[PDB]
Amino acid sequence: EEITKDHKVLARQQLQVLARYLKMDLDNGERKFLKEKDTVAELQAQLDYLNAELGEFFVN
Amino acid sequence: RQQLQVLARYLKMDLDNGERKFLKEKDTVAELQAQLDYLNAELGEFFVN
Amino acid sequence: RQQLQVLARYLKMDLDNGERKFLKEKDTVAELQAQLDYLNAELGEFFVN
Repeated sequence: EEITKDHKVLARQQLQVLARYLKMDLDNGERKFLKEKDTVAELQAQLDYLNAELGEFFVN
Repeated sequence: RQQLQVLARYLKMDLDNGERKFLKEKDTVAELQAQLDYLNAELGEFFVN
Repeated sequence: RQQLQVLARYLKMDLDNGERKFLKEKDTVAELQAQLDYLNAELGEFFVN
């Protein structure tokens, strides 16, 4: 199992070198996703406050 | 780029997973924003604030 | 160069071992030369030869 680990580490480092040469950020998508998930929780919190204030019967 | 694609395929790593999740999250945001916008058009800003 | 560095790291090969040893040897040379120079300044060239 260690041989596979060594080869995977080498391949990952080669891919990292290639990405650095290509000037491509591999974590841009995850960064944006995490920002969007935070915006969702903010909006959900606003909606939850309005439903706790007005009630479900009124809001629906 | 093709060499990097080959390496990613060998490593079983999806390079577009983050963008896929980001686009799903952006759609959820617009849904929630639309609900909030309807409630503000119904109650008005003075009441909601 | 970065690809070659990655390959060397995978092969567990030190690329600067030779230069390290060379620099140690050059220092040993200067120590021995200094001893010889002191003995020649003490005895003189006519006696030493």
